[PDB]
Amino acid sequence: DNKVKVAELVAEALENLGIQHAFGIIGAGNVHLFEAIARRGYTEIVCVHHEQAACMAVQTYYRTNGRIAAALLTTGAGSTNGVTGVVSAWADSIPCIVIAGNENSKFTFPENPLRMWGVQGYDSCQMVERVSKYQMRVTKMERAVYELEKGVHLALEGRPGPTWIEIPMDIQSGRIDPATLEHYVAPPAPDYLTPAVAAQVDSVLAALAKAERPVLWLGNGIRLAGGERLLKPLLEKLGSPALVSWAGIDMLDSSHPLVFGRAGVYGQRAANFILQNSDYVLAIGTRLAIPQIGYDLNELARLARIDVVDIDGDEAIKHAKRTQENIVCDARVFIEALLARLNAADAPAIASKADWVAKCRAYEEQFPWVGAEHADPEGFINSYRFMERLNGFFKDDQVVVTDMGTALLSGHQVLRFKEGQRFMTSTGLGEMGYGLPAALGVSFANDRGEVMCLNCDGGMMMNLQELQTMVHHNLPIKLFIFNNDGYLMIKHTQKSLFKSDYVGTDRKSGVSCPDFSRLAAAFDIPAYQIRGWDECDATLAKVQAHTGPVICEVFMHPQQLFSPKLGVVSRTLVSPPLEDLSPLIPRDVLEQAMIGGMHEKSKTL
Amino acid sequence: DNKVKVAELVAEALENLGIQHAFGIIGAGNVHLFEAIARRGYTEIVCVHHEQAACMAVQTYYRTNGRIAAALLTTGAGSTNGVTGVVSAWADSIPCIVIAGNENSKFTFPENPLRMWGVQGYDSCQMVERVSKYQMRVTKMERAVYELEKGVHLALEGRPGPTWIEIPMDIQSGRIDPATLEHYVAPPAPDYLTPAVAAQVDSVLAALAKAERPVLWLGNGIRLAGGERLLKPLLEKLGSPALVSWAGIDMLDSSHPLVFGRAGVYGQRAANFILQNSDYVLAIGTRLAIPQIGYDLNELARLARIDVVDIDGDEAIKHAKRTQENIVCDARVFIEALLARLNAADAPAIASKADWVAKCRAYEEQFPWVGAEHADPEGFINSYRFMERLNGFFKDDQVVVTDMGTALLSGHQVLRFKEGQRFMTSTGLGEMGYGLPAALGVSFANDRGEVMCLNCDGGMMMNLQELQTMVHHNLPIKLFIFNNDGYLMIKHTQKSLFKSDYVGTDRKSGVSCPDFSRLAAAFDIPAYQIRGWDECDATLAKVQAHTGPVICEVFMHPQQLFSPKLGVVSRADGTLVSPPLEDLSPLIPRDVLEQAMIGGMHEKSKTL
Ligand SMILES: Cc1cc2nc3c(=O)[nH]c(=O)nc-3n(C[C@H](O)[C@H](O)[C@H](O)COP(=O)(O)OP(=O)(O)OC[C@H]3O[C@@H](n4cnc5c(N)ncnc54)[C@H](O)[C@@H]3O)c2cc1C
Ligand SMILES: Cc1cc2nc3c(=O)[nH]c(=O)nc-3n(C[C@H](O)[C@H](O)[C@H](O)COP(=O)(O)OP(=O)(O)OC[C@H]3O[C@@H](n4cnc5c(N)ncnc54)[C@H](O)[C@@H]3O)c2cc1C
Ligand SMILES: Cc1ncc(C[n+]2c([C@@](C)(O)C(=O)O)sc(CCOP(=O)(O)OP(=O)(O)O)c2C)c(N)n1
Ligand SMILES: Cc1ncc(C[n+]2c([C@@](C)(O)C(=O)O)sc(CCOP(=O)(O)OP(=O)(O)O)c2C)c(N)n1
Ligand SMILES: [Mg+2]
Ligand SMILES: [Mg+2]
Repeated sequence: DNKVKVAELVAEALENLGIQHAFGIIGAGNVHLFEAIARRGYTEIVCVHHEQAACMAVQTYYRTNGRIAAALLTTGAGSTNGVTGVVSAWADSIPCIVIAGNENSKFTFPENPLRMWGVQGYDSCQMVERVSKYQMRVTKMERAVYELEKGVHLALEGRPGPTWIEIPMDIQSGRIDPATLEHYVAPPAPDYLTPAVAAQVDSVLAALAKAERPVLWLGNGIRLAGGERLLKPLLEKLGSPALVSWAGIDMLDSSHPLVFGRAGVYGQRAANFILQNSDYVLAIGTRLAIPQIGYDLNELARLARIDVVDIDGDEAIKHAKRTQENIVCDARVFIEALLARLNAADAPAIASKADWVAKCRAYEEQFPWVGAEHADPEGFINSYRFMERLNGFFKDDQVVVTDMGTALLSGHQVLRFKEGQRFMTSTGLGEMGYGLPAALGVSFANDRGEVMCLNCDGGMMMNLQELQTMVHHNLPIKLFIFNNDGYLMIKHTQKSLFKSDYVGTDRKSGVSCPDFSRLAAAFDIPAYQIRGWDECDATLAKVQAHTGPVICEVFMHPQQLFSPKLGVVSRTLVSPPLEDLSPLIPRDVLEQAMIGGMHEKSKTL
Repeated sequence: DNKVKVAELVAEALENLGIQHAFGIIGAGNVHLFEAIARRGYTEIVCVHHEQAACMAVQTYYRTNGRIAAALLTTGAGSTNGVTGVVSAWADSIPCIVIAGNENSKFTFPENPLRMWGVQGYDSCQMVERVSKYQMRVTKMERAVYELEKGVHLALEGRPGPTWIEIPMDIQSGRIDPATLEHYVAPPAPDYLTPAVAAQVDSVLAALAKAERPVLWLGNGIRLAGGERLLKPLLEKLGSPALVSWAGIDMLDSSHPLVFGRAGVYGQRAANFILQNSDYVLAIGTRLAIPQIGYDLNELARLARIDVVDIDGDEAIKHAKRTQENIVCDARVFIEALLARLNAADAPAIASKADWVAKCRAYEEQFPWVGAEHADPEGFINSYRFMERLNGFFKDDQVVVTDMGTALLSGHQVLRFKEGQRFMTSTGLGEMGYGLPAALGVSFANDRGEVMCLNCDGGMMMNLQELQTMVHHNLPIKLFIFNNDGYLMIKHTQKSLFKSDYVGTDRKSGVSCPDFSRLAAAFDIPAYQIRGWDECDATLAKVQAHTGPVICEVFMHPQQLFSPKLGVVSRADGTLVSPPLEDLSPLIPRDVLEQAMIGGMHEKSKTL
């Protein structure tokens, strides 16, 4: 008998695909796959306590060293519990593969008239049909490996994202002759550099050469394309300033002479003035999302031509009313072509941007990222200043992941990163409870390495249960929890709208959180507190020195403002242009800051 | 100048619909609805810490007192987080309504070529298309209330289920002349009792009058139809023994002289023998799911005719190869129709079933629910024996919810209930982490009332965050946690399949759980531990006496068997036989099985 169990061929296929880690929860629907994978000993199965955490962990796992991980979900609630993680990978263009079990294949077909399949199954492929790149239900044993190979390829192809492969129970346990396995062969990669795309590169170079105040907007699509190592030669060979999106912060040293921060709705004052006063904007590998460009294209860089580079055609033209050259090309290939034309013997002459570069620096001097607006309040540490202090304790290869809330905003508006350091979170979907699972994925991607997790009192609750996963594997995760009596981010929203008592956002309005230090002791986790500046530096040094997991509660003002921020101002109400962040600077100052004078909307504020 | 905010109209609608509780989490996508509901003060918003818990709590909220609740979710992950709750209410035919916000309506159209809508939005309606009864996105302000009234009616009509109404932000904050508000008029309620169905009731009454060994199988569909009070007079009038489905345990007093327990793959030995030796089976409001009838229809009640009553046409005929009368009718309407024909003048004479009833009681004397197979394993408390002991501490108005695992299996195989007591869980989907959200639903339904939650160390983790919601509202939830070093249910599964070391099921194999008494202290929750019989009664009396939340860890053997269980029997050379439904493991001696089966035992059981 030359037949082999399908589950064992699946485990073999995982090793040949380089998948060394799998996150998930066991159940009757995937018990065969757990056994075959565990007995083969190549892929380590990380058991979590909510499938949601499994489909989030696989994202930051890949982002760390570029190796895809698998989420291993069982029938029914095992598959539904993973859907949030699938969407956040879909929204952030992060490749991963879900392997979901299900009832016996005799029940699994859409035409089944009953509400549910078999005992507790459903059509998991239909549920993620609009939030994944590919879904398939293996119905023939001989195709199980075919679909896993295809599932992985489509996840990494083009615009990356999650794929969903469902293998019914009886397909896992069947037996076939290994020579009857079908294998998927990937088609040749597309050659983006066509004559058309070449003429677009030539147009960009022309504009770059002539532009007096250029600004490059660089995004995580460059890293997904594997070209972030070309950014230093490119910036210095152009001499042009550069902004980085929140997702692409770690692609360049925040202290590089030509990198001037991050702009947007929660941008940095210095970075917004840089973008809004430019005469040419080249977006590479950045989605130009609403939090990046505001709420009106006619107010975005009103003196500048805007070109875009993006591997997704639909994302590349979504601003075609405002943009000029919409380049559908891989970010790396595009940067190589642009460098190839800069290094050519017949390269055009690049006019000097020295005055512009000098004006950008002046912007950063007039508007420091942590400024007078961030003063401490009434017996509390200002979360922005704490981030500046905490920044001084990063290790040379530090990795930081954040949840939403204070950690997300204070983090991305302040923290600086060097080469070798990483910054990760989920911004496409922006879901609470992404922090802890994000740390798991990084830690396992670096052989149970260290990860700093900037979290919040609210977001900690969504996936609280993953503290047990953390202690179980003794993961060196340094977990900072910003306590502020509930949903501080929503507090500011409902106050701006209604200017009345809080509703469902603090302890008095129905939302409370536990004492996370008492909780840490229950999990055998060493806990600390930071309430003032006296014990700060000594506390930070001890947290960073621990070998295992640590919790460190950071208490802030229950109503601290998030600023700078592009908010609505009451003149009637007005939505100011991108440059006029709140709290509002004096008009005469803004007038001098704007090359062509302030926007009509600002004059009356 | 004479316009009202749409959100304020929605808040007004919820009061007119009698929705007094709404579970959810706030966010940009539904901040206007939170405001408007709270200002009006009619509907209490309960804030949970994972949207999944809001979509589970609305379920057991309804089943308690028959009042629907809302789930209030927000854009993006606020909606995706609730899907699991939607699917369990879909699988258990439990009504409820989800009101989910979303990005501005100019982004929310399926033709949008981008991966996501606006900032963080998606088509929340498409994602639940196949696991909910109705989904609609409100795109005109004037129909916002129309779709809520429609959603609540569709959730409650026919076979109840969840409905999903999505309202973009800008629709919530919009303002309209209230005169322009459209309202939903429900179509006329169907008349199930047509001449064709009336003829099927006659056929059933003919079979019941003639049958010598009849068995009624009563399910939660009866409760959902509002006809549970008709059961006691029906069984007594017919003199027919009756079984109850796991979900419908609390419809009849378990000690009623004609109620003989629960059958299935995890059924009681006596219940299975009663089912498999009958000559007529009348199933009313029960789905006859795989865990109830086994894996072969041809092996189910091999001496009986089987009739089925169910309001879902698709469920009523799914066993049509084997069943005879497939009656598509509301359960209460059917029972009322059968009671009218029973009490009529021309009602046929009901042949005596006294001998069958006696044989049903001999079965229960021969096979008690807690028997020798439930012996304490080597210095531990057997969960089945703990459930029997725990049963005697139930209050008169006790409500018991369970999670999966030991709480589910040992609870539904041992626990007995009387009128006034309720038993709830999620059996359709069978998701871990249902216990705590369930106890919230019941507690708020009964105005912060007391609830006993039978939970497990593994299942406690899926929604551990809801211990905070329990403390924040001082809900008198009595939380029992069965500790057994991980996923005991799965240990048996992989052991029967692979007969090797555990994988992903206990601490040694990658799955551990915290000390829940030490967490309890962290949440300011009193906690007890029951490791042996010696201190057991004194603890249980303490737990029941508490006025606020309490935790009690119950320690069992990390490899205790779950029995009786219809399970596979394996052989040395790789052979395995799936025995018939009556032949539950651990297998009883063949000579005793032969005498218990009327036509002798099944061929499969002879060589076992
Ligand atoms: C409350 C909030 C506030 C925010 N504020 C800001 C802010 O002030 N400033 C800011 O910059 N961001 C901000 N963000 C984040 C921002 O809105 C986006 O979520 C994202 O982080 C922008 O960075 P990105 O374009 O690199 O990421 P992504 O949105 O993931 O962009 C990746 C893009 O690259 C493309 N791509 C993928 N692979 C390739 C490839 N191989 N070749 C070429 N292109 C490829 C993708 O198609 C996509 O268009 C905020 C988010 C939130 C939730
Ligand atoms: C591991 C496991 C083991 C189990 N073991 C057993 C076991 O041994 N024995 C057992 O009995 N159960 C068992 N169950 C539960 C069983 O499989 C079902 O999930 C269910 O609990 C059986 O009860 P029910 O048919 O009343 O519930 P449901 O499945 O909810 O049945 C409701 C039915 O009534 C219909 N209905 C709804 N409203 C109306 C109305 N107004 N009028 C008429 N009909 C209506 C519905 O369409 C549906 O068909 C087990 C579950 C699990 C997860
Ligand atoms: C799962 C889930 N539920 C709700 C939300 C909505 N939501 C937010 C956003 C970013 O999505 C938003 O509305 O802008 S922000 C937010 C509050 C976060 O509170 P935390 O205590 O975690 O952080 P702080 O705001 O720093 O106190 C919530 C509930 C969300 N993002 N994810
Ligand atoms: C969310 C989720 N994830 C996985 C499962 C699978 N699953 C079960 C079933 C019932 O679905 C099954 O497969 O039969 S049972 C089960 C183990 C539950 O372990 P617990 O420690 O809670 O209970 P005991 O088994 O009594 O120890 C798991 C993981 C599940 N039910 N729900
Ligand atoms: Mg908070
Ligand atoms: Mg367990």
